[PDB]
Amino acid sequence: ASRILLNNGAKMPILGLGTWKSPPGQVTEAVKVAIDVGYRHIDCAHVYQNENEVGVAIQEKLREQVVKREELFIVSKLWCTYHEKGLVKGACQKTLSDLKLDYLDLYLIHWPAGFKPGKEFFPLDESGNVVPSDTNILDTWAAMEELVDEGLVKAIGISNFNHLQVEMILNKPGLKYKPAVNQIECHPYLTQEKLIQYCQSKGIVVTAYSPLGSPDRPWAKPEDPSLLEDPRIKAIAAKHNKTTAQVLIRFPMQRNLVVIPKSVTPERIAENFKVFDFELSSQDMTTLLSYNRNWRVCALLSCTSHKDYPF
Ligand SMILES: NC(=O)c1ccc[n+]([C@@H]2O[C@H](COP(=O)([O-])OP(=O)(O)OC[C@H]3O[C@@H](n4cnc5c(N)ncnc54)[C@H](OP(=O)(O)O)[C@@H]3O)[C@@H](O)[C@H]2O)c1
Ligand SMILES: O=C(O)COc1cc(F)ccc1C(=S)NCc1ccc(Br)cc1F
Ligand SMILES: [Br-]
Repeated sequence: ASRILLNNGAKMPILGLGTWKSPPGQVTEAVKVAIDVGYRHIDCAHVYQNENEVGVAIQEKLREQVVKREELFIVSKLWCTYHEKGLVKGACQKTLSDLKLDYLDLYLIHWPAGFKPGKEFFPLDESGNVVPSDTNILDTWAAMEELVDEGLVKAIGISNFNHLQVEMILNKPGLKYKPAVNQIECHPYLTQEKLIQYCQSKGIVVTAYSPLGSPDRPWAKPEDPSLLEDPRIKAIAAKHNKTTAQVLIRFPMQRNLVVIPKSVTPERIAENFKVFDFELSSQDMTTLLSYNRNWRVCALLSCTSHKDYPF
Protein backbone atom coordinates (compact mmCIF):
# COMPACT_ATOMS: atom_id res chain seq x y z
CA ALA A 1 0.00 0.00 0.00
CA SER A 2 1.30 3.31 -1.26
CA ARG A 3 -0.51 5.65 1.24
CA ILE A 4 -1.10 5.65 5.00
CA LEU A 5 -4.27 6.95 6.63
CA LEU A 6 -3.76 9.98 8.89
CA ASN A 7 -5.88 10.87 11.93
CA ASN A 8 -7.41 13.72 9.93
CA GLY A 9 -8.98 11.22 7.50
CA ALA A 10 -6.64 11.96 4.59
CA LYS A 11 -4.19 9.56 2.93
CA MET A 12 -0.49 10.37 2.80
CA PRO A 13 1.94 8.78 0.28
CA ILE A 14 4.50 6.74 2.24
CA LEU A 15 7.27 7.84 -0.14
CA GLY A 16 8.08 11.46 -0.80
CA LEU A 17 10.89 13.54 -2.24
CA GLY A 18 13.06 15.59 0.13
CA THR A 19 14.30 19.04 -0.87
CA TRP A 20 16.74 20.23 1.82
CA LYS A 21 20.02 21.18 0.08
CA SER A 22 18.54 20.74 -3.40
CA PRO A 23 20.13 23.66 -5.22
CA PRO A 24 17.58 26.15 -6.55
CA GLY A 25 18.88 25.64 -10.09
CA GLN A 26 18.47 21.84 -9.84
CA VAL A 27 15.35 21.39 -7.72
CA THR A 28 12.77 22.44 -10.32
CA GLU A 29 13.96 19.65 -12.62
CA ALA A 30 14.27 17.25 -9.66
CA VAL A 31 10.62 17.76 -8.71
CA LYS A 32 9.40 17.64 -12.33
CA VAL A 33 11.23 14.31 -12.77
CA ALA A 34 9.90 13.03 -9.47
CA ILE A 35 6.30 13.71 -10.46
CA ASP A 36 6.87 12.19 -13.91
CA VAL A 37 8.19 8.96 -12.39
CA GLY A 38 5.43 8.61 -9.83
CA TYR A 39 6.14 10.67 -6.72
CA ARG A 40 3.12 12.31 -5.19
CA HIS A 41 4.59 13.69 -1.98
CA ILE A 42 7.13 16.50 -1.75
CA ASP A 43 8.71 17.60 1.54
CA CYS A 44 9.49 21.31 1.68
CA ALA A 45 10.39 24.04 4.16
CA HIS A 46 10.71 27.84 4.10
CA VAL A 47 14.15 27.54 5.72
CA TYR A 48 15.44 25.50 2.76
CA GLN A 49 15.20 28.73 0.68
CA ASN A 50 14.04 26.89 -2.43
CA GLU A 51 10.26 26.76 -2.19
CA ASN A 52 9.77 29.13 -5.16
CA GLU A 53 11.69 26.74 -7.41
CA VAL A 54 9.89 23.71 -6.01
CA GLY A 55 6.64 25.53 -6.74
CA VAL A 56 7.59 26.23 -10.35
CA ALA A 57 7.86 22.47 -10.84
CA ILE A 58 4.57 21.64 -9.05
CA GLN A 59 2.75 24.37 -10.96
CA GLU A 60 4.04 23.21 -14.34
CA LYS A 61 2.92 19.64 -13.68
CA LEU A 62 -0.53 20.82 -12.55
CA ARG A 63 -0.80 23.13 -15.56
CA GLU A 64 0.31 20.42 -17.98
CA GLN A 65 -2.25 18.04 -16.35
CA VAL A 66 0.38 15.47 -15.50
CA VAL A 67 -1.21 15.15 -12.06
CA LYS A 68 -4.27 16.56 -10.26
CA ARG A 69 -3.84 18.73 -7.18
CA GLU A 70 -5.86 16.27 -5.08
CA GLU A 71 -3.35 13.53 -6.03
CA LEU A 72 -0.41 15.53 -4.62
CA PHE A 73 0.60 15.66 -0.97
CA ILE A 74 2.64 18.79 -0.32
CA VAL A 75 4.28 19.29 3.05
CA SER A 76 5.95 22.38 4.42
CA LYS A 77 7.14 23.63 7.77
CA LEU A 78 6.85 26.69 10.01
CA TRP A 79 10.34 28.05 10.77
CA CYS A 80 11.43 28.82 14.35
CA THR A 81 11.43 32.60 13.91
CA TYR A 82 7.67 32.57 13.18
CA HIS A 83 6.38 30.87 16.33
CA GLU A 84 4.52 34.05 17.43
CA LYS A 85 0.69 34.16 17.26
CA GLY A 86 0.70 37.04 14.84
CA LEU A 87 3.31 35.61 12.46
CA VAL A 88 2.14 32.01 11.83
CA LYS A 89 -0.51 32.79 9.22
CA GLY A 90 1.79 35.05 7.18
CA ALA A 91 4.56 32.43 7.28
CA CYS A 92 2.13 29.85 5.97
CA GLN A 93 0.87 32.27 3.34
CA LYS A 94 4.43 33.01 2.15
CA THR A 95 5.00 29.27 1.72
CA LEU A 96 1.74 28.94 -0.17
CA SER A 97 2.67 31.86 -2.41
CA ASP A 98 6.10 30.39 -3.15
CA LEU A 99 4.76 26.89 -3.79
CA LYS A 100 1.99 28.26 -6.04
CA LEU A 101 -0.68 26.50 -3.97
CA ASP A 102 -3.90 27.46 -2.25
CA TYR A 103 -3.47 24.87 0.51
CA LEU A 104 -0.89 22.54 1.96
CA ASP A 105 -1.70 18.91 2.70
CA LEU A 106 0.42 19.07 5.85
CA TYR A 107 2.12 21.89 7.75
CA LEU A 108 4.61 21.08 10.49
CA ILE A 109 6.17 22.98 13.35
CA HIS A 110 9.70 22.49 12.06
CA TRP A 111 11.45 22.49 15.48
CA PRO A 112 9.96 22.77 18.98
CA ALA A 113 12.06 25.87 19.73
CA GLY A 114 10.90 29.36 18.88
CA PHE A 115 13.52 32.01 18.04
CA LYS A 116 13.42 35.81 18.10
CA PRO A 117 11.56 37.04 15.00
CA GLY A 118 13.46 38.96 12.36
CA LYS A 119 15.26 38.50 9.06
CA GLU A 120 17.84 36.02 10.40
CA PHE A 121 16.78 32.38 10.61
CA PHE A 122 19.18 31.81 13.52
CA PRO A 123 19.33 35.04 15.50
CA LEU A 124 22.39 34.83 17.76
CA ASP A 125 23.58 36.69 20.81
CA GLU A 126 27.08 38.15 20.81
CA SER A 127 28.36 34.87 22.26
CA GLY A 128 26.90 32.52 19.59
CA ASN A 129 23.80 31.21 21.34
CA VAL A 130 20.43 31.31 19.57
CA VAL A 131 18.09 33.91 20.93
CA PRO A 132 14.79 32.30 22.05
CA SER A 133 11.23 33.45 21.76
CA ASP A 134 9.06 33.30 24.90
CA THR A 135 6.17 31.83 22.88
CA ASN A 136 5.54 28.31 24.06
CA ILE A 137 4.76 25.31 21.97
CA LEU A 138 1.10 25.22 23.03
CA ASP A 139 0.42 28.74 21.85
CA THR A 140 2.12 27.98 18.53
CA TRP A 141 -0.05 24.86 18.23
CA ALA A 142 -3.19 26.95 18.69
CA ALA A 143 -1.98 29.13 15.85
CA MET A 144 -1.48 26.04 13.72
CA GLU A 145 -5.00 24.89 14.49
CA GLU A 146 -6.32 28.18 13.12
CA LEU A 147 -4.67 27.42 9.76
CA VAL A 148 -6.83 24.30 9.47
CA ASP A 149 -9.94 26.31 10.30
CA GLU A 150 -9.00 28.97 7.72
CA GLY A 151 -8.48 26.35 5.01
CA LEU A 152 -4.82 27.03 4.42
CA VAL A 153 -3.74 23.54 5.46
CA LYS A 154 -5.54 20.17 5.56
CA ALA A 155 -3.47 18.74 8.43
CA ILE A 156 -0.97 19.97 11.01
CA GLY A 157 1.93 18.22 12.67
CA ILE A 158 5.23 18.49 14.42
CA SER A 159 8.87 17.74 13.68
CA ASN A 160 11.80 16.89 15.94
CA PHE A 161 9.55 16.74 19.01
CA ASN A 162 10.76 14.40 21.73
CA HIS A 163 8.50 12.17 23.84
CA LEU A 164 7.82 14.83 26.48
CA GLN A 165 7.07 17.41 23.78
CA VAL A 166 4.63 15.21 21.89
CA GLU A 167 2.93 14.42 25.16
CA MET A 168 2.73 18.16 25.92
CA ILE A 169 0.81 18.72 22.70
CA LEU A 170 -1.45 15.70 23.29
CA ASN A 171 -2.23 17.01 26.77
CA LYS A 172 -2.87 20.57 25.65
CA PRO A 173 -5.90 22.01 27.41
CA GLY A 174 -8.62 22.46 24.80
CA LEU A 175 -6.69 20.64 22.05
CA LYS A 176 -8.70 20.91 18.84
CA TYR A 177 -6.58 18.99 16.30
CA LYS A 178 -4.12 16.32 17.27
CA PRO A 179 -0.84 16.36 15.36
CA ALA A 180 -1.06 14.05 12.35
CA VAL A 181 2.58 13.48 11.90
CA ASN A 182 5.81 13.72 13.79
CA GLN A 183 8.74 13.99 11.35
CA ILE A 184 11.98 12.83 12.92
CA GLU A 185 15.43 11.63 11.91
CA CYS A 186 15.39 7.87 11.42
CA HIS A 187 17.75 5.38 9.80
CA PRO A 188 19.67 2.22 10.84
CA TYR A 189 22.14 4.21 12.93
CA LEU A 190 19.32 6.11 14.73
CA THR A 191 16.42 3.71 14.84
CA GLN A 192 14.16 5.63 17.22
CA GLU A 193 12.29 2.65 18.57
CA LYS A 194 11.05 4.39 21.74
CA LEU A 195 9.78 7.58 20.12
CA ILE A 196 8.24 5.73 17.18
CA GLN A 197 6.30 3.32 19.35
CA TYR A 198 5.05 6.20 21.45
CA CYS A 199 3.83 8.20 18.47
CA GLN A 200 2.34 5.17 16.74
CA SER A 201 0.50 4.20 19.96
CA LYS A 202 -1.17 7.64 19.85
CA GLY A 203 -2.13 7.37 16.19
CA ILE A 204 0.52 9.85 15.04
CA VAL A 205 2.19 8.88 11.77
CA VAL A 206 5.97 9.12 11.85
CA THR A 207 7.94 10.41 8.89
CA ALA A 208 11.62 9.34 8.71
CA TYR A 209 13.93 12.07 7.49
CA SER A 210 17.58 11.65 6.46
CA PRO A 211 16.91 7.94 5.69
CA LEU A 212 20.20 7.68 3.77
CA GLY A 213 22.14 9.40 6.54
CA SER A 214 22.26 12.79 4.80
CA PRO A 215 25.69 12.35 3.24
CA ASP A 216 25.47 15.90 1.81
CA ARG A 217 24.79 17.51 5.18
CA PRO A 218 27.01 20.59 5.31
CA TRP A 219 28.79 19.49 8.48
CA ALA A 220 29.73 16.00 7.28
CA LYS A 221 33.24 14.75 8.04
CA PRO A 222 35.29 12.10 6.18
CA GLU A 223 35.49 9.83 9.22
CA ASP A 224 31.73 9.75 9.90
CA PRO A 225 29.70 6.56 9.48
CA SER A 226 28.22 6.05 6.01
CA LEU A 227 24.99 4.08 5.55
CA LEU A 228 25.28 3.95 1.80
CA GLU A 229 28.75 2.39 2.16
CA ASP A 230 28.03 0.03 5.09
CA PRO A 231 29.00 -3.42 3.76
CA ARG A 232 26.35 -5.11 5.88
CA ILE A 233 23.60 -3.08 4.22
CA LYS A 234 25.21 -3.64 0.83
CA ALA A 235 24.98 -7.36 1.49
CA ILE A 236 21.24 -7.17 2.23
CA ALA A 237 20.80 -5.11 -0.93
CA ALA A 238 22.75 -7.61 -3.03
CA LYS A 239 20.62 -10.50 -1.77
CA HIS A 240 17.53 -8.68 -2.99
CA ASN A 241 19.12 -7.43 -6.25
CA LYS A 242 18.42 -3.85 -5.10
CA THR A 243 20.63 -0.88 -4.33
CA THR A 244 21.65 0.13 -0.83
CA ALA A 245 19.46 3.21 -1.11
CA GLN A 246 16.40 1.06 -2.05
CA VAL A 247 17.03 -1.06 1.06
CA LEU A 248 17.38 2.09 3.19
CA ILE A 249 14.08 3.45 1.79
CA ARG A 250 12.17 0.17 2.07
CA PHE A 251 13.26 -0.27 5.71
CA PRO A 252 11.16 2.59 7.18
CA MET A 253 8.24 1.73 4.90
CA GLN A 254 8.01 -1.69 6.52
CA ARG A 255 7.99 -0.05 9.96
CA ASN A 256 4.75 1.73 8.88
CA LEU A 257 6.67 4.98 8.52
CA VAL A 258 6.61 7.57 5.73
CA VAL A 259 10.06 8.23 4.22
CA ILE A 260 11.40 11.24 2.31
CA PRO A 261 14.75 10.57 0.62
CA LYS A 262 16.31 13.59 -1.07
CA SER A 263 17.93 13.59 -4.47
CA VAL A 264 18.54 16.03 -7.31
CA THR A 265 20.00 13.32 -9.57
CA PRO A 266 17.29 12.22 -12.05
CA GLU A 267 18.53 8.60 -12.25
CA ARG A 268 18.49 8.32 -8.47
CA ILE A 269 15.08 9.99 -8.10
CA ALA A 270 13.72 7.28 -10.38
CA GLU A 271 15.69 4.45 -8.75
CA ASN A 272 14.62 5.50 -5.25
CA PHE A 273 10.96 5.17 -6.22
CA LYS A 274 11.41 1.53 -7.29
CA VAL A 275 10.76 0.13 -3.84
CA PHE A 276 7.25 -1.31 -4.05
CA ASP A 277 8.20 -4.58 -5.68
CA PHE A 278 10.32 -6.30 -3.01
CA GLU A 279 10.06 -7.15 0.67
CA LEU A 280 12.70 -7.18 3.38
CA SER A 281 12.32 -10.21 5.63
CA SER A 282 11.61 -9.84 9.34
CA GLN A 283 15.19 -11.02 9.90
CA ASP A 284 16.48 -8.32 7.54
CA MET A 285 14.42 -5.74 9.42
CA THR A 286 15.70 -6.81 12.84
CA THR A 287 19.26 -6.95 11.50
CA LEU A 288 18.97 -3.38 10.22
CA LEU A 289 17.50 -2.29 13.58
CA SER A 290 20.55 -3.84 15.26
CA TYR A 291 22.85 -1.24 13.66
CA ASN A 292 21.54 1.53 15.91
CA ARG A 293 24.32 3.64 17.41
CA ASN A 294 22.19 6.66 18.40
CA TRP A 295 24.06 8.61 15.75
CA ARG A 296 22.26 11.85 14.98
CA VAL A 297 23.15 13.84 11.90
CA CYS A 298 20.67 16.63 12.56
CA ALA A 299 21.62 18.52 15.70
CA LEU A 300 23.05 21.99 16.35
CA LEU A 301 25.34 23.27 19.03
CA SER A 302 24.18 26.89 18.87
CA CYS A 303 20.68 25.78 19.88
CA THR A 304 21.57 23.24 22.58
CA SER A 305 20.92 25.75 25.37
CA HIS A 306 17.42 26.67 24.19
CA LYS A 307 14.76 25.59 26.71
CA ASP A 308 12.97 23.48 24.10
CA TYR A 309 15.97 21.91 22.33
CA PRO A 310 14.74 18.34 21.92
CA PHE A 311 17.88 16.22 22.11
N1 LIG B 1 12.18 18.11 9.60
C1 LIG B 1 13.48 18.31 9.77
O1 LIG B 1 14.05 18.87 10.67
C2 LIG B 1 14.33 17.71 8.64
C3 LIG B 1 15.74 17.62 8.78
C4 LIG B 1 16.55 17.04 7.77
C5 LIG B 1 15.91 16.56 6.62
N2 LIG B 1 14.49 16.69 6.48
C6 LIG B 1 13.78 16.33 5.17
O2 LIG B 1 14.27 15.00 4.88
C7 LIG B 1 14.83 14.95 3.53
C8 LIG B 1 15.83 13.80 3.36
O3 LIG B 1 16.94 14.02 4.29
P1 LIG B 1 18.37 14.60 3.88
O4 LIG B 1 18.20 15.55 2.72
O5 LIG B 1 18.99 15.10 5.13
O6 LIG B 1 19.23 13.35 3.40
P2 LIG B 1 19.01 11.88 2.75
O7 LIG B 1 17.75 11.82 2.00
O8 LIG B 1 19.28 10.90 3.82
O9 LIG B 1 20.30 11.86 1.79
C9 LIG B 1 20.36 12.75 0.68
C10 LIG B 1 21.75 12.44 0.04
O10 LIG B 1 21.68 11.14 -0.52
C11 LIG B 1 22.07 11.12 -1.87
N3 LIG B 1 21.33 10.10 -2.54
C12 LIG B 1 19.96 10.03 -2.80
N4 LIG B 1 19.60 8.94 -3.43
C13 LIG B 1 20.79 8.25 -3.59
C14 LIG B 1 20.99 7.01 -4.21
N5 LIG B 1 20.03 6.27 -4.75
N6 LIG B 1 22.33 6.57 -4.21
C15 LIG B 1 23.38 7.32 -3.66
N7 LIG B 1 23.14 8.53 -3.06
C16 LIG B 1 21.82 8.97 -3.04
C17 LIG B 1 21.71 12.51 -2.37
O11 LIG B 1 22.52 12.85 -3.49
P3 LIG B 1 22.05 13.70 -4.79
O12 LIG B 1 20.94 14.63 -4.31
O13 LIG B 1 23.33 14.39 -5.24
O14 LIG B 1 21.52 12.69 -5.79
C18 LIG B 1 22.08 13.37 -1.15
O15 LIG B 1 23.44 13.76 -1.09
C19 LIG B 1 15.40 16.39 3.40
O16 LIG B 1 15.79 16.72 2.09
C20 LIG B 1 14.22 17.19 4.00
O17 LIG B 1 13.22 17.27 2.99
C21 LIG B 1 13.68 17.24 7.47
O1 LIG C 1 16.30 21.59 10.01
C1 LIG C 1 16.26 20.90 8.88
O2 LIG C 1 15.23 20.63 8.30
C2 LIG C 1 17.59 20.45 8.33
O3 LIG C 1 18.61 21.30 8.86
C3 LIG C 1 18.68 22.64 8.47
C4 LIG C 1 18.23 23.16 7.27
C5 LIG C 1 18.39 24.52 7.03
F1 LIG C 1 17.95 25.01 5.87
C6 LIG C 1 19.00 25.37 7.95
C7 LIG C 1 19.46 24.84 9.17
C8 LIG C 1 19.28 23.49 9.40
C9 LIG C 1 19.71 22.82 10.68
S1 LIG C 1 21.09 23.43 11.36
N1 LIG C 1 18.87 22.11 11.46
C10 LIG C 1 19.33 21.74 12.80
C11 LIG C 1 18.49 22.45 13.86
C12 LIG C 1 17.67 23.57 13.63
C13 LIG C 1 16.94 24.15 14.67
C14 LIG C 1 17.01 23.59 15.95
BR1 LIG C 1 16.12 24.14 17.47
C15 LIG C 1 17.82 22.47 16.17
C16 LIG C 1 18.55 21.91 15.15
F2 LIG C 1 19.31 20.85 15.44
BR1 LIG D 1 14.73 23.07 18.82
